[PDB]
Amino acid sequence: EVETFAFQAEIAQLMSLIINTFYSNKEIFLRELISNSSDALDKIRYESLTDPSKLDSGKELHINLIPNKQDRTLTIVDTGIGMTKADLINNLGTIAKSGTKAFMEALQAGADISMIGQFGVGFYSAYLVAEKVTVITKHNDDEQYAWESSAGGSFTVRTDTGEPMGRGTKVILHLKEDQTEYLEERRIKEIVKKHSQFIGYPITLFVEK
Ligand SMILES: Fc1ccc(-c2cn[nH]c2)cc1
Repeated sequence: EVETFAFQAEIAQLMSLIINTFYSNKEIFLRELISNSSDALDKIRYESLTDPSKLDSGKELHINLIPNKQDRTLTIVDTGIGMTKADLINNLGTIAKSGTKAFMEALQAGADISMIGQFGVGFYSAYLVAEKVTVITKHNDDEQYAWESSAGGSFTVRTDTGEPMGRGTKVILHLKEDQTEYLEERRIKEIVKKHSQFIGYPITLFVEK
């Protein structure tokens, strides 16, 4: 049972700016998604400081990068706090309407797309490299859901019947055909060392074959 939703106008315009602008420094998407994961991991560690049973759904706090060349996908898994259904619908837990207002003022006043993370909407930089993004998520207080969008002004949300997650968020990037470099081992390593050396959680890059 799939529900289809319209993006708010300001979000749809942010995603088409990201899809259509000529901007070569596309590798920042990964920095942005890892930093979102690290923020959700901070949130569940804070909650467990007073209630330890909030880690009954998994005590390990980590980030995994899983390239898959046959599927042409890059997946970013974290065991962070996760999103409820209401977070998913509400622009994936962000204040995206006002953050796009600020961001897209800054672009006309000096800034460039690489500062998108300073406005709370870094998730959407995923569309620099992906034609389609799927977010599987499980929050302790809700069921597991799948959010899905190929841009074009709409997204879908459904109950995910697949592999139980325990707790966390899985961002699946279905990459554009000319962005396959972000599936190679040495290119991902180079981006993680460049932009994410101080993330306070173990980032494991899986290998293939
Ligand atoms: F409210 C939220 C909770 C978790 C996340 C997230 C983003 N990447 N991984 C997890 C985003 C919003």
